[PDB]
Amino acid sequence: EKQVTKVKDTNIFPYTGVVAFKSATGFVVGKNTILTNKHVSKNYKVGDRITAHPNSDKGNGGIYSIKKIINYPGKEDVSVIQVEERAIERGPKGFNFNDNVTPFKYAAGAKAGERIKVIGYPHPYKNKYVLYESTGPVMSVEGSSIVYSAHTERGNSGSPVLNSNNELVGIHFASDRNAYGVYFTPEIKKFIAENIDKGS
Repeated sequence: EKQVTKVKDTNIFPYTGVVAFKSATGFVVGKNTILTNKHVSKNYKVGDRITAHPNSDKGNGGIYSIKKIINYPGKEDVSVIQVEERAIERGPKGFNFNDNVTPFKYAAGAKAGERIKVIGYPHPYKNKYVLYESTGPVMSVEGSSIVYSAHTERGNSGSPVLNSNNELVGIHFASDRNAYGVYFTPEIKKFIAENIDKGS
């Protein structure tokens, strides 16, 4: 069964793991490091900004500059984004990005029939950067592909796909018939871990 709900407060976990681009979503995976789709990252450049868990104009975890973009070498629609650690506009917990957000942890796996949740910014221009959460069942898990029946829209590109314990099963990339995400295989997890910013 499927449920879609506007999120009231984004400054609580798991919403504190999600970020907004102007046009799409991303989420935090490590030190100064976010994940989005390659079709999102190609529209941005070093110097462009992301906002940590905005709730329209009611408050957020800060504004951060993109300092590096690393596209997954395989065909999977995944991109790693590193941000400058010191915010352009401070969040409530100081200038440090890592003090204002919460990275997501990975689920051990996923299976057909399990309930997942997609959290992101659907039609962010129209909705004014309001977070929505959308739940539904996993239809199949095959290699780097996870298919689920949950409502998604434009703007949801780059949203985390979470299990019931707020752990990552994938990253959303395509709507509609079912929704498609990239399942975190060892090769993709290896790519992400290798490109998490070490810092200075």
